[PDB]
Amino acid sequence: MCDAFVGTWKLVSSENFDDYMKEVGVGFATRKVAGMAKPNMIISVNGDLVTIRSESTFKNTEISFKLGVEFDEITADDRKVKSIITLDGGALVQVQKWDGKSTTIKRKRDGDKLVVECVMKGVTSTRVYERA
Repeated sequence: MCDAFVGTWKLVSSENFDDYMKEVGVGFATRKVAGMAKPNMIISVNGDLVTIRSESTFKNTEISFKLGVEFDEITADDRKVKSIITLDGGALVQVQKWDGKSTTIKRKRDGDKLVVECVMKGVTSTRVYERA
């Protein structure tokens, strides 16, 4: 399950992430620190349970979830959201909802890369990772 995604992934490019975080409502100071962080993303699977960690000097976070089962999450920027993650077309698609708002984070394998596209109200950021 989700075999392709398993690994340790290091950030290699980031496009439009500051504007994405502005749209989400992340504060100035936090955007500054989060933008200069170069997180590793560590994805593992155990039976039907998927775990994603994001590790950086900014913060360490971890979510554990089942596909297609809504779960509560505190994000790196301290939002309390309801999240649902699904496998569609080989991409892992995460929707976060809070306070009448919504954002989508898509993680797709493209060659030897993991491409992460984050969208909120038509503002899109793209972050590309490769295996560490």
